[PDB]
Amino acid sequence: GGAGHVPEYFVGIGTPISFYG
Repeated sequence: GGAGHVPEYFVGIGTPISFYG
């Protein structure tokens, strides 16, 4: 739910388009 180093949500192809911190 943001941007950083730790990924938040991943899409179908296990690709994260959001991070946390």
